[PDB]
Amino acid sequence: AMIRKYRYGAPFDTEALTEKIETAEEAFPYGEISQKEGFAFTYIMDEDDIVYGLGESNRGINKRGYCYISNCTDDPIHTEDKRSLYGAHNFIIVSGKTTFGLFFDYPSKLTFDIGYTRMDTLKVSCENADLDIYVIEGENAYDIVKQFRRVIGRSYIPPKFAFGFGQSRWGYTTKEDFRAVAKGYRENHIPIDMIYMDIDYMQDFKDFTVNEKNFPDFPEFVKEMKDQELRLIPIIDAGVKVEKGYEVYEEGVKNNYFCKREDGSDFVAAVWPGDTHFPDMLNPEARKWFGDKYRFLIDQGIEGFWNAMNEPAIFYSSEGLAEAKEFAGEFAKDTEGKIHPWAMQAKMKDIVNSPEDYKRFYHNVNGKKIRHDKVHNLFGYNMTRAAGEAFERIDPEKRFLMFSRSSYIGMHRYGGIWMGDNKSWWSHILLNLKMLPSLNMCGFMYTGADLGGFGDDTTRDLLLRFLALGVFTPLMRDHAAEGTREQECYQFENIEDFRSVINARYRLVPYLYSEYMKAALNDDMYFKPLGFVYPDDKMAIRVEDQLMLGNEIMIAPVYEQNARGRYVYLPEEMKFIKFMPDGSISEEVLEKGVHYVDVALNEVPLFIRSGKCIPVAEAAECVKDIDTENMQLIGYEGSSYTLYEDDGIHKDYDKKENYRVLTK
Amino acid sequence: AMIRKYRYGAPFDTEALTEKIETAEEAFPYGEISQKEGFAFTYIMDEDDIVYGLGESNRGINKRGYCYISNCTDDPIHTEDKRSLYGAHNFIIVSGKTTFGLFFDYPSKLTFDIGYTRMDTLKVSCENADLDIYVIEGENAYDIVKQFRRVIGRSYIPPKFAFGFGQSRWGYTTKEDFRAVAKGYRENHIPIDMIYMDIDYMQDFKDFTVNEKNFPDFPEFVKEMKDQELRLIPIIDAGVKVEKGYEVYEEGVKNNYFCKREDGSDFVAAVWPGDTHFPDMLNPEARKWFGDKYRFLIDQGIEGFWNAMNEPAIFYSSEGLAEAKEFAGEFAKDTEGKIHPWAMQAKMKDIVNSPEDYKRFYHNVNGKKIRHDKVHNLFGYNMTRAAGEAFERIDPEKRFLMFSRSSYIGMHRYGGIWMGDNKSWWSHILLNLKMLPSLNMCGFMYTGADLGGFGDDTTRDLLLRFLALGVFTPLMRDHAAEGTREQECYQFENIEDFRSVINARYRLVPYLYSEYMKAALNDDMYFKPLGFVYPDDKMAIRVEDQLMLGNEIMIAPVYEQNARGRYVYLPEEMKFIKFMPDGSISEEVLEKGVHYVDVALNEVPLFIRSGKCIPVAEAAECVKDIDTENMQLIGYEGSSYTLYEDDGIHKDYDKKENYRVLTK
Ligand SMILES: OC[C@H]1O[C@H](OC[C@H]2O[C@@H](O)[C@H](O)[C@@H](O)[C@@H]2O)[C@H](O)[C@@H](O)[C@@H]1O
Ligand SMILES: OC[C@H]1O[C@@H](O)[C@H](O)[C@@H](O)[C@@H]1O
Repeated sequence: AMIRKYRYGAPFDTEALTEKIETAEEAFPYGEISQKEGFAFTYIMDEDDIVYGLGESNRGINKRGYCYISNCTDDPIHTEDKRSLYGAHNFIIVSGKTTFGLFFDYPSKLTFDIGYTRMDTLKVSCENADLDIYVIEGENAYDIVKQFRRVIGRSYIPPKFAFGFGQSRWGYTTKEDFRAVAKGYRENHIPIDMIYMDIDYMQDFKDFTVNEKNFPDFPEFVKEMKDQELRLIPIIDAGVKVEKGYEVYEEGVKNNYFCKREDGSDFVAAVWPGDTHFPDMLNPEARKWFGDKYRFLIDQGIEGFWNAMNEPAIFYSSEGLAEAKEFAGEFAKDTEGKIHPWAMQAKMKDIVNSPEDYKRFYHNVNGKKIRHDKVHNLFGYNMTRAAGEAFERIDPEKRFLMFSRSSYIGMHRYGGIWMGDNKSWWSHILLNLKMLPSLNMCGFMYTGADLGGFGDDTTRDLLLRFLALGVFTPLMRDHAAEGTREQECYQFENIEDFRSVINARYRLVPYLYSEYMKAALNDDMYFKPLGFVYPDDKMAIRVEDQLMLGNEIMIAPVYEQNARGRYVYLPEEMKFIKFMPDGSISEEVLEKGVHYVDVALNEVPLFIRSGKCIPVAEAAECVKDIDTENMQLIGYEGSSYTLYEDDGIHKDYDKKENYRVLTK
Repeated sequence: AMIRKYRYGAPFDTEALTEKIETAEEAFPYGEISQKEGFAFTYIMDEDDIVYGLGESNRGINKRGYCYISNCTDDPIHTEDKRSLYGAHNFIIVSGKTTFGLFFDYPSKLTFDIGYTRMDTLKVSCENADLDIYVIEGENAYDIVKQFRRVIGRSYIPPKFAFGFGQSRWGYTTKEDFRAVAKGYRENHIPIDMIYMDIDYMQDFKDFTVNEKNFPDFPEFVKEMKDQELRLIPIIDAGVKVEKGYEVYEEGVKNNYFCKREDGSDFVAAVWPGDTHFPDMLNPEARKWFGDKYRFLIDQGIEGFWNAMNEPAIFYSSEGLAEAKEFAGEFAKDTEGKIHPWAMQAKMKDIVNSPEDYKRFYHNVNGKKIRHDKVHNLFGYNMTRAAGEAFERIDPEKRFLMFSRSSYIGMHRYGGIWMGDNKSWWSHILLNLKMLPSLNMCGFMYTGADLGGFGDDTTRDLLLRFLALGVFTPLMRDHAAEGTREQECYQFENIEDFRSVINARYRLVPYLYSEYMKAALNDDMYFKPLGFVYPDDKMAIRVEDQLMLGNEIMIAPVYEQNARGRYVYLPEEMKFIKFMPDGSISEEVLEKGVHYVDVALNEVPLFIRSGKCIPVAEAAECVKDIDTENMQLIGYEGSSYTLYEDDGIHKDYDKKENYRVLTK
């Protein structure tokens, strides 16, 4: 009654929903459907409508006034013009006088023209009319989001250590590199739980190998780190290296587990190893084979992983390379100025992540071949699903850390996502903030961005402000590209400021983890737009640089360089709280309305809502050492908080022993 | 006395200053000077210091927290990481407990590490200790800037028609193209005074020609437009096409007016026309010759010009093309994967605006040969100088519209600048805003940005917001790149809103013109940071998204997509004014403090200071038709305003009849 499914043509089964909804019979209940030019849904919005959703996509929380195309794309330059990033999250809510949610279950290129062409017109369109459209009804947008969260299945739940702080760099290669990271944090008493291992840890970029010269006793080294409460989190990519003798490659060939050209040859895509093949993520037996290979790492002590390049990213194909070389030969011989350097330049760019390559290979789904572009947005999803389903077979009682770059709705059951290759730009703090609630609407709660900025060179103050937002995001990882200025906390003067900010994270871990688990187990949102909590406050509904967290707090990060504070709007009385660098917590009651608040570079702010409180632990240097027996309670007198707490390792969620009421 | 000059080595004479300052012989008064590896000035800032200046450079009004390299560079992607744009404006003010200004008079690559390396450290460095450093003392930053304005000479002053609205696009080619722009504005009663003619109006991109097929009788087409109060503003580029029979080329070759390679041959750089030569802008005889060629256009009724590619931009040189072809040949025949596509791609990138090419040509300076890289930052400056000096020769009493892309301090006397190739990004509204006061500090008052965003695709709301900031910038011009979504005001629905917004411009022209003229004639600022007007207010000094204009008003544009208002800080009581879509003017007294103000898309807001007022004309569709006889005064009863007005055409600036005192 509250969700209806409208079927068009013969849709590929994405497995996004875990609940079966019957196909509806009536006319489509909103706007107009046309099949003249492929498929197009057209809706005239009211002037005051706000459009929420789209998970990981560009720009802001209110999606009105631009174009967004669902088409998982490896693009490391997240500027305002960009229409497609890594995630295809096809859920939107029109919120206004007439309110409703739509989920377009369609696995290929889907274009949301949300007031781009004409301010009052929403147009969603695709090439083929083979899809299911879920219409979700409800009193308000938050109600609709919650009904959607129910039908898509419970969100991935990480192990508790994954609520600590993590440090990654594309470049850590040797034991010395990793030991220097360990020392730089530990000797400076800066809290940390995780060090990420990027591609250089493998033998020549081969999946499910480790470099034999650098790590001849990898299990010893994993334990060396683990004994210090540092969990190594290695990367796995989609491309399996073409190499004679390499068992992952031999088996994929012999057993037909790779994506193939139409003629049945194994399709070649160059990535880090050079020539690779792509496991056929849409073939259940190839999925199981690939997933089971994680055993190689789990058996050495590894308790978490991350996946990149799973769009799948393609540096070039063999076809593209040959074309590019042919064109280069012509340009080289050109003595008549007919081939301009810009055309040579365009061809070199065109061979990367080419739409032509995405039509050159196929998925074998139970004997039936489907051209990749027709199901492009399912690849990363199904790669992460291969890993999650494997973890269940390998150790069903245990939570593993898992997150991915590319994703589609349904993947949120098996892994988190990080926001991909961002930049050391102040505008990317705000971008990180704004994606959060949208990711929550689509079931992806375990999420975060590369703190300090992945690409380009950070500054001390930019990294501090990034970190102060990261305090609140379930994934809190400082990560960086090769060639960039080093951005570990210990690379800067006055390291005490970094200690202070990260201490605030650890002091809030019990609260944050508790809210995560409550949200996940109840199909609810960890971050929410203000309008979800204050539906009747016309000013609240349009705030976009603050977020509600749980039912107790609101966050409002500073994202302007040189700012000593920022403006906020409080839709009710709250206590303005800051974690101070001397270890103390300042508190000030602020009334409903507009305020300017002072927030220094080494201070972490939040607001506790009227009639609420939160527990705050003493600072500890790893998750395991956090003392949750004797936590102080901050907020309003006479209020109470329900703390969710478990062993953070296993899957025993239902128990009454997991909850205790704390009373201020 | 409050300015001293410190000379190192044998500086090249840039002519930035018009006032002579004696060489100081005492100790350098601030920080430390090193000559150990080229030149470095190093200063330890107090934690509260603000650093102003740097004219057109990246990021914010307070320059602390990043690295700025003065190195005029053709880069059309103005993202936060960029260290060099088009402008080389070597003037900064340290403002705090200790306050002083520095102008670094040096014509080559100059690095300002302003808290990038260490937050507390300002370091300014260059490869050769051959420069003058001017140290300016004063009570505060505003006083230091006025002293600098005096010594660099009076800023360029435009004709009054240049305070209308202007429209341009890379693509307008034929007479019908221009007629349709004219028709699109005039038939919808949208005020306009100027249409810009980009490179397609030339015959095959040849400077100082006109496409004689499309314009058989150009003077009559100029008149056709002028009778409608529409003045065509044609572009001229740095590169003169290599073509036998083309007079400009033949004259430059014959008389050795082009920049030469080391062997004496005329240096070849490819730009729009394919092969070109650059006029030797540092050679006085070459400057006079090139500047004299503007006669070709003036004689046909043209009253204004713009200059681009004056860095000078180089798509490739003959040397660089040959290197890239040789590389391409190697790539093409590579079978063993030794030459990666990304290397090929990097070579093609490397040949554009190449540091190597800037070392391949020379200027003939009064007989002395100087390698171009040594004086790189003077080229665009001298090209605009050439136009300006020729105008004074052609008609000394007439003001011409003139602005350029690249510049160096000194150029501000001969023309304005526009802010180059920006983007249809919301963040570029704020970038347009922030650059303004900094440009004023450096003498560049006639400035503005491409309204709506030059590159990428705009949206209706973004254009309206850019325009509402355009209302206040001396250059108010909607301009777009080829291939972009069309962004003339008539391309959008509900064009009344576009009328309303531009109407506000024309209603304020008498005031804005008045303030520009008073400022220009007195070596003062048109736009000021709040800290210049309210130096004792610790809140005001840190505001960057509001500016003071003149002595009467404050501006505070909306720059967030979907926003229906914004936060503002008023350092004193002001009247919050809005030009309303129906032609009325709303008025609200707001006290000193933090406020949220509602500004709809089709409303243009401003604030009138306590005890001040401004004259407001009735709306008119061109500058010539504005009725200034009995303008309405808006603001505080009992205040007065001094109105400057002249004929707008000539240079009769020192008349007492020019000033009229208006009392509310
Ligand atoms: O494993 C290294 C790196 O991979 C991913 O980012 C890789 C990219 O590098 C670029 O320079 C390229 O321009 C992008 O298009 C790439 O995908 C991953 O996102 C990152 O976290 C890893 O460190
Ligand atoms: O203004 C012309 C501009 O066009 C853009 O397409 C180029 O990439 C810039 O480098 C160039 O100067």
